[PDB]
Amino acid sequence: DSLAPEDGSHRPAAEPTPPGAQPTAPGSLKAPDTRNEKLNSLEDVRKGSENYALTTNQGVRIADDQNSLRAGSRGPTLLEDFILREKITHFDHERIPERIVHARGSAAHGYFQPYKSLSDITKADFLSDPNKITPVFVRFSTVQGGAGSADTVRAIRGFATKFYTEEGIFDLVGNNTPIFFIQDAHKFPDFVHAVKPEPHWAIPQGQSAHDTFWDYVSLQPETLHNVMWAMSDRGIPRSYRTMEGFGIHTFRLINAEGKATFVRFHWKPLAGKASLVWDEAQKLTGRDPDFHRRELWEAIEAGDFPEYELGFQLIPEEDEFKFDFDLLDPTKLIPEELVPVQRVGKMVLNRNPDNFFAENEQAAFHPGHIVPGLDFTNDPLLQGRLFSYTDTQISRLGGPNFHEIPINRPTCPYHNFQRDGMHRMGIDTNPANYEPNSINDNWPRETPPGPKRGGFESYQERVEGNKVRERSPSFGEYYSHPRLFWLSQTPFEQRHIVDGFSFELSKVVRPYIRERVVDQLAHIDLTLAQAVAKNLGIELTDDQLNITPPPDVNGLKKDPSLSLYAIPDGDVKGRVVAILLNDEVRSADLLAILKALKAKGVHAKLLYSRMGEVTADDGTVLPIAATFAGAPSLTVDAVIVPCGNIADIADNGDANYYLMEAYKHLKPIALAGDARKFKATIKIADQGEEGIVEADSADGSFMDELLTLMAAHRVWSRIPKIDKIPA
Amino acid sequence: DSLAPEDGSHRPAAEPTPPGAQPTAPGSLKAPDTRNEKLNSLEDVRKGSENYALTTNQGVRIADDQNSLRAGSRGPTLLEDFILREKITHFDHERIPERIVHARGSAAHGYFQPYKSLSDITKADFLSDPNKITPVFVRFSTVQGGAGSADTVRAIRGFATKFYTEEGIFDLVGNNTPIFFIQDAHKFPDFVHAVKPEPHWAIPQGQSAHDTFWDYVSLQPETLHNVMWAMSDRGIPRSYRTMEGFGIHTFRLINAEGKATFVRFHWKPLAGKASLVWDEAQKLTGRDPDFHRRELWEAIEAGDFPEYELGFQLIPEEDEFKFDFDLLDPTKLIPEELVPVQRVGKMVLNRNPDNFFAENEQAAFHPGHIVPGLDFTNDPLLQGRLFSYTDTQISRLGGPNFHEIPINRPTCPYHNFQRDGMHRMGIDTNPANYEPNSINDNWPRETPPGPKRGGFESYQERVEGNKVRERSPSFGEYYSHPRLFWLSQTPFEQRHIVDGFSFELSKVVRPYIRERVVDQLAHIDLTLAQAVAKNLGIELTDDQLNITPPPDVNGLKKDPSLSLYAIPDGDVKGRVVAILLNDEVRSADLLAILKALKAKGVHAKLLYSRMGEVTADDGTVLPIAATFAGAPSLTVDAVIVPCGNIADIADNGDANYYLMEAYKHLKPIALAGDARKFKATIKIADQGEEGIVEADSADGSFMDELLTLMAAHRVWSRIPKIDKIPA
Ligand code: HEM
Ligand code: HEM
Repeated sequence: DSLAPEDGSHRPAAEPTPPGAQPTAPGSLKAPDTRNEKLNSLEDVRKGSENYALTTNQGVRIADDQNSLRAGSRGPTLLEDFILREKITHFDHERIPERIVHARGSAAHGYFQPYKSLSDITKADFLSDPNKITPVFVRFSTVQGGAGSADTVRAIRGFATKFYTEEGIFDLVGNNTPIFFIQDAHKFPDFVHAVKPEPHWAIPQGQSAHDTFWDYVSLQPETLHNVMWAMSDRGIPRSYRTMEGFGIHTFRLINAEGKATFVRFHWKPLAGKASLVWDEAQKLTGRDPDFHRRELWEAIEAGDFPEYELGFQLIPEEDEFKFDFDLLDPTKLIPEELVPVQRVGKMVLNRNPDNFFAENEQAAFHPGHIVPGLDFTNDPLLQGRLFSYTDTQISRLGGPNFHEIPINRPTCPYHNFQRDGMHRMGIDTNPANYEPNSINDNWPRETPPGPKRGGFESYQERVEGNKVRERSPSFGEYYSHPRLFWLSQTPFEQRHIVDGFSFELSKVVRPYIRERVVDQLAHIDLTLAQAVAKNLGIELTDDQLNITPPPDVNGLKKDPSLSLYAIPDGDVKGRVVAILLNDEVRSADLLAILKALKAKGVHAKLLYSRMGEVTADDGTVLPIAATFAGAPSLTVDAVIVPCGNIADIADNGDANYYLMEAYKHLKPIALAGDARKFKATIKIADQGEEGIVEADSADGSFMDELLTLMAAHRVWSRIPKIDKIPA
Repeated sequence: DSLAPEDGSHRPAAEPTPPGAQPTAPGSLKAPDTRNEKLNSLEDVRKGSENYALTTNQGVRIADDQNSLRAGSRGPTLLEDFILREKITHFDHERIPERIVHARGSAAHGYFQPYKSLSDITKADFLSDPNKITPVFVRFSTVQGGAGSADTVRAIRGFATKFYTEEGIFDLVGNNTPIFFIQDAHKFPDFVHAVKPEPHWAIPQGQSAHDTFWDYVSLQPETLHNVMWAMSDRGIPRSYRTMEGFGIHTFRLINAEGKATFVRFHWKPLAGKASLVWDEAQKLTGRDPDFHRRELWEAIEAGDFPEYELGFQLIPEEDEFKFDFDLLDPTKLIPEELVPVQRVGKMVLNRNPDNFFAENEQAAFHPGHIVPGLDFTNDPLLQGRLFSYTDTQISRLGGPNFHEIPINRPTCPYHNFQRDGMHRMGIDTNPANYEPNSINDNWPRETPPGPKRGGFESYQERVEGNKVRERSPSFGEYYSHPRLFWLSQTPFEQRHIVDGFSFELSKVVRPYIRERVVDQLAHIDLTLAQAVAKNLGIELTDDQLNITPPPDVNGLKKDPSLSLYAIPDGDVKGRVVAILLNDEVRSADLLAILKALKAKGVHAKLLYSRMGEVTADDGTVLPIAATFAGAPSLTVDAVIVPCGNIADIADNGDANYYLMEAYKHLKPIALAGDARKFKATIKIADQGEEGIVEADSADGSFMDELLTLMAAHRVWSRIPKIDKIPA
């Protein structure tokens, strides 16, 4: 019609902009100049809209898209309206089956680059040269919930990366914890069914806080290690950018000389590790179920590209049996204290998709999609995975041609004798559809293995034993890893774990299941067990109190790399601050606050009791981002309150409650001049308290003190103080 | 191994039990004796489990379900493991496409029966005899969210009823507001795209509080009427039990003489009308996303069967053109003050399904599934709905044999000449698959229309007009119904409509969209318009302040049946109270509480700061349902604090906050003896305040106050008092 505003305000700028500054938009409109090979190769399917006639799928233009065709303007709809029928028909068939697991996820385009050639240890083309850039598509996710469940639930997160190499797609389909729950793939449906919503009533969505999960866990002690990790703050990450990623399984690197090295893949978050606290995460699933998704998208639109360092734990073939645990057991981790992570490369995510359904929804990642230079191992969990991803995608994606769906296509050439199938796009001209053939001179042809561009040959591992359905006795050890994890945690981390098991176990209706988990915890650590028992009104028996603790892991009593916070890796860029306005802000405070934040790449959100504008003491007009209720403290990392007419919000329940929720969830809080009248709301001494920045104005050290607090993430020392506080 | 507790406490008692008294279960195990003809007919596919051997789907017994088959215990998985491949295959193919709209839904079985024969106005066999029961299957849903989205979001609610009649399936597919947002089916996809997650980033889930929704609404004022209902407390019902249901369109009733009568369908909730408040509801999507689901399932397990009265608005054919709105326009309601709802029958939902997926997820409802005695009209929304339910179902349910899926099958005879199709169950023995045929003597045969048991014949409506794509000029009025709704609401209802609009519009990033919506509100009612503008920081212009209000609706200045609360309809049975224990409960207080609660059918949930048990003063051991934080005030209708050792909880942060939250959400609170010391936490009154029950002990009087309050649902008079509270 010509419905946009004449000021062109309906359209976000094609330049990096801070979160909330502009309406968010499709990747290619938001950042047209951010390219990569894969992004360029999708131009054949991108479709514009501006200046084009509205049409049917057959290209016939539509005159009236507001009405069905009827016999009289008040008459019956006619079957002949083919415009209405194609339109409703496409609408009626929009949905596809969501992923069996990892239905909820958020994705983005990016690129990867190795620091140096790894040719000595792997002939994988994407790792052979530091100037070799490989496009990537990454999808982060939760395990249990459907596609419409919440982001900040407690859960293990999925971390899958599609590498569009020159010698094939390589998918690294990992999680954000270094182990999995089960050992053998045959039990996946059992474990997954136990964690998913119970079969009679489909409750609860996106949560393990229910009977079947803990029932399973309590009868399968192999699960404890990963359960420890999910029960910790690892299970509620601050963002997909602030968690670690792992392949979990031991795989093989094969070099040109044919030598196999055992490898465990890792991703290190260059923004560091940071997690929410439980009450915040649970509230955030309600106030904004799309928090991670939104944050990922906005970090990319703001230029805060999520960056990760690919790392490798490398173990020589000769050291296979040198640990107390089996290298092929997925419920066991390789302590970095024993086997360090070697820095391999950097992955940068710098552009959102155009259409979520087309790119994110249909992305198909598979762990068996490896390339020459990599190989598998006999890890029994991995072994079954190679069966499952290929299988599930014939029904999710409607057929065997899911590789022709734009996001999934190789950027490298692909030729073979495979034909037909639903949705076939490629029109093969080869006179032959079989080999060996003479009619096309046998093309395309097999290709011998070699140092570069050769065919895929599996490493000749010796295989020996009888056909058996048997767990390896080396896998029958379930408690030392959980114990190692436990002892590597800070005290406040240990308390949060205790609190996760406690909350969780309290949602289990059948008491005996709770007791059974407590007994299992007593096999790991008595202090953990007791603390959780106590929260559940359970007493340990004299026998539980004497269970002998599991042995150290290869002599290790703790590995600080297992903690989120024991070793400071804080990084403020991309974090966000809430600024609580009033109707006459000391503009001097605001300029100081704002400039200091921007200097460190920390965003702000101007908040108030209504939308619109307020005018500072000097006449500066301040645009309001959202209300105290509309953009709660759960969505920010810190809260700053500038002086002015504090009496304007001093008695505002929402303004006060904002501070209480923020204080409760250990976020740094800064009160300027009269804003200190809010000290009484959170019971802050006259003298002060670590974690609360206060001054007569937002000058001098005020923002630096506040920014040092943001660097340590949360004010852990405040925990005991929050114990009470009614919020 | 891994067996049941010795004490049989793993399995629920098969009798009515209050919410949380026992683990919930499949309905046929929870209520084996609850039967109806449809329930019974599902018996061919019910599958037990106890005492049976674990097998593949081919019936082969499985010996070891813990392991894959491998060449040695540390070896690779073999391809010949068929047990493992069927098991994982089934698992990989579990998911089917969710419903395009209404993916989130909760269902149950029950029965329907007319109060009296309606044979004078319809020949429909299910309404012809008061002692003729019709088995039903009902599903309640939200519109926008995915199948894993949250229940208590702001949304219209779907209310679909599947009637298994002796003359065919009749599905009455309605919503909880008497109108829909749009006029013509052609605009369905446009509207549902505008409300669903935005296409580039697939945000936000289950919410209309985003730019596309308000943009669409601002450009199409026909939506305003249903938008009014959505922003009022009708958009957040307290349960599926406490909402109304409506078929929206005008359909027809055809009697045996052939007289057509215009009919609008209604359901009256016999538990009364009641809704949450926004903050409660939004917070509840985080604390318990499956709250309506759970509540329905528990009410049914408890014997608090959801009951609805089917009612009819009847308009003689000669009154078609007598209102000042077109009867065929679905953005218009028929005010009860003009055409009264006639009581027709009662529907009781008395049993949950066995398997959610099989029964709820595959259920297929269609507004075109009518039977003889009913018929359509030219409503242009309805007309397009006839095309779509049928079409979507072929992909959603994988083929044209969706009527053979157990929950969807008719209980009456079905015989025709349609053959084949994917997953065909029915093995047809008829020699003929066409008619007319001589080889089977033309069976099955056509049956003439007639008063009872006759074939379907459409009412012979006269059709006169040109083939046009045109909106009837009479559907061109968009403001007087919205105003009628506005003016018929209580003051606190009006405020909640204002706040809903203010909250939602504050989440619209592009400010001109806010503005255009406010301008549309100014066409409806200037008081309303200014209340929203004020909250958005917007100033109406002179022009806007001079928009003439729309006319009354046939002289109606207000209609009290449009409001949830003007006419009191309180019913406390099936509600639930939180009882905050301390560690030395005064058993006499508790005794009295429970007794009074029991006499009115109100359930209790005993809460404490830890799980397990507390012992009252007389040695009674009180098992704890959940902790203060574990089951927040959001989940209960009122709070009772008995005396005893109040010092145990007086300083508990979660206990104080429990009360503050409940207070803020206008729920009745009862404090006894030393519990009255919590009056300071909810910082108000000392002589007391309407809505806070208090006494030296919980007596008969004390409980009568509380039950009276609960019978009014919320403490509306406390509204002015909650916005200073920091909660
Ligand atoms: C170390 C253990 C595992 C890890 C780290 C893992 C990781 C993941 C991730 C990250 C995704 C989501 C991919 C996306 O974003 O599209 C996924 C999906 C999936 N996983 Fe795994 N998984 C593991 C074990 C298994 C096992 C044992 C099986 C079954 C044998 C399995 C079957 C599946 C299937 C069927 C999907 C859906 C994939 C699709 O539809 O494309 N996973 N897994
Ligand atoms: C007054 C207007 C409408 C009402 C009251 C309404 C109501 C409903 C309800 C309650 C459901 C959920 C059924 C269930 O629980 O399985 C549903 C589903 C659906 N609706 Fe409507 N709807 C309306 C308008 C429309 C229109 C105009 C269309 C398309 C022209 C449409 C297309 C659909 C589809 C495709 C489904 C999914 C059914 C399935 O997958 O089985 N609806 N509708």
